[PDB]
Amino acid sequence: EIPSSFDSRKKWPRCKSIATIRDQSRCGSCWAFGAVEAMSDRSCIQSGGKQNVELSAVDLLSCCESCGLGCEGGILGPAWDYWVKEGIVTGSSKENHAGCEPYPFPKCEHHTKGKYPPCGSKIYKTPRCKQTCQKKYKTPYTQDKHRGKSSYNVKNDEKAIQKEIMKYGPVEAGFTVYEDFLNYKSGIYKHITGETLGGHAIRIIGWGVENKAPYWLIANSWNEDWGENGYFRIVRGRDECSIESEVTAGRIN
Ligand SMILES: *[C@@H](C(=O)N[C@H](C(=O)N1CCC[C@H]1C(=O)O)[C@@H](C)CC)[C@H](O)C(=O)NCCC
Repeated sequence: EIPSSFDSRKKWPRCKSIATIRDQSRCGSCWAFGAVEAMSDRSCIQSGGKQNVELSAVDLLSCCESCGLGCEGGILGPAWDYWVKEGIVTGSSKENHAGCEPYPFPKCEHHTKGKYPPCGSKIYKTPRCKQTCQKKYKTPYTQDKHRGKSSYNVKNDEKAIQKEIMKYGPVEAGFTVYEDFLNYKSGIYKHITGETLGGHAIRIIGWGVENKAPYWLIANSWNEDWGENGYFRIVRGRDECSIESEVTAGRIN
């Protein structure tokens, strides 16, 4: 039976990644962020907390040849296939500089007010695939790789998505991003105004209902100043902006 609400941060609080919001910076790497966040969560959840890792967004973004155009956007299935086949090393944000390959780009404000420099309009070029851990990290790159066993698309059915998240952990999901999404501050989003800006990829961590209105609870990769402390909610059950139609995940065992 599916509960009225679910929050992965509450089910698996030993796994620090689940409540961590990241910042993709001035790069169209949402595809890689939703992937390594949900892979970090699932590596911990599915290993009973043995793997406590923050997986490197830059390793996936820079080294997966089949995942698309890097800082110009990517593709979800091949990202999870790369995790299964090649694996991904560890790496934190630029500012924290922990792990094998921390992210090279700084935090910035994405279409919203706050204390970080504005992201502005320029996009960085995709970083090179360097295959080298930072000097202080004393595991060689190939030996820091964490690999999945399987990956898959989740059925485009609300209950199937809920069951998947509650049993196996947060999922990555794509949706169509329209101009009014870049004005989101709080609440339950639905597309009302603006034209399409293409696809966006995020991490669904749970669901809930407020004033009879059902929603998905989602982490964006635009830092903690955007939205509801980095999260947003979106209508659930009506394939709003195709949110139930592009769900991808995988398992380590
Ligand atoms: C998703 C992605 O990264 N989208 C972009 C984005 O979020 N950016 C680009 C610059 C910084 C950040 C921003 O706008 O603040 C942008 C196109 C959203 C409007 C990426 O394009 C992707 O991989 N999409 C396909 C997912 C299946």
